[PDB]
Amino acid sequence: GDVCQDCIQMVTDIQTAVRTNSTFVQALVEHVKEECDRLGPGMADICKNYISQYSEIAIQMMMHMQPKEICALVGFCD
Amino acid sequence: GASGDVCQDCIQMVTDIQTAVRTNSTFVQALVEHVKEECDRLGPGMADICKNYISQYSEIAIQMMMHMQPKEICALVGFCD
Repeated sequence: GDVCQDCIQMVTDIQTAVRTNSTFVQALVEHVKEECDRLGPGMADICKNYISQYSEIAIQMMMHMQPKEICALVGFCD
Repeated sequence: GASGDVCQDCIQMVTDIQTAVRTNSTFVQALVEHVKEECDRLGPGMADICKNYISQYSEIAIQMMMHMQPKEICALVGFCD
C-alpha cells in the first residue's frame, strides 16, 4: 500500500541516517527520553530506563533487517 | 541530508496513515491485530499484558494522532526538528 511504500522509504532512509550521521541515533534517543517527561513524577524515570536498556536492541535489530521486514513487523506492510 | 530525508518520509507516511484511518474501515483493526500478534514474542504471562496494554491505550493513540498535524507527530517521535 501507500503507507507500506512510505514506511519502506522511511526505514531505508533511517538506516541510511544511522550509517552516515554519527549523531542521529543519540539525538533521537535523547528526544524520546525527553518525551518520557509527560508521565508522572515517579513513572518518567522508568520510561527513561526503558529506553536506556532497549534502545540498543531496537537500533541494532533495525539495522540487521531489510526495511520491508521492519514494516512487516511494525504492521504497515503485508 | 540523511536525517532531513527521514523527516520528509515521516510527514508523508503519517499523512498517508491519517488518510488510511479516515478512508479505510479495516485499517486500524488490522494494524492493532498485527501489533497484538507481535506481543506474543514476549513472555507468556506478559504477552497478554502487552496485548491488553495495546487494548487499553489504542483509543488514546489513534484519537490523539488524529487530532494532530503530521509535523507535530513527527516532531514528537523525533524524526523532525
